Parts: sequence; structure tokens; C-alpha cells
Amino acid sequence: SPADTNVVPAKDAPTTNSPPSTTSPNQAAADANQQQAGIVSSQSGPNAVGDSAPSSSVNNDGDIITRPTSDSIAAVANATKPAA
Repeated sequence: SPADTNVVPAKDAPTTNSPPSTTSPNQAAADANQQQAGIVSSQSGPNAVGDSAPSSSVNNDGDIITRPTSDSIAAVANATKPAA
């Protein structure tokens, strides 16, 4: 039977349950990365105190982004267009 043997991580599987937050997301993405799994807070001692997961609110360099990286480069290159 398929679905019990063909189990593989989905599309954008590290950062898909990450909520959009502008504050300390990595600890907020990991707060909901392990909430969708169903683990309650009492069943995790220090495993859920200070954890981190990659978020969709952080770009690769590491600065807390809001709009995606293709729309942030476009936020700079649209402000250096003089009249030709």
C-alpha cells in the first residue's frame, strides 16, 4: 500500500508550517513546527524550551525579512530608476 511506504518530505518541507512573524520567528516557527506534529507542551520538558527551526520569514543571509527576496531586490532596483 502506497502512502505508508512512499513517505517523503513534501514541497518546502522545512519551512511550510512557519507562521509569518517579524519577531523572533525562528523560535516561533519551531513553536508551530512541533505543534502540527501534535506534541503538547507538557510532554516536552527542555526539548521545547529553546528550540529553533528555519522559517519562511527569514531569508538565507539571516536578516528578518518580510517580503520575499525577489520582491526586496525589486524594492531597491525600482528606487534607482532615473528618467531616461
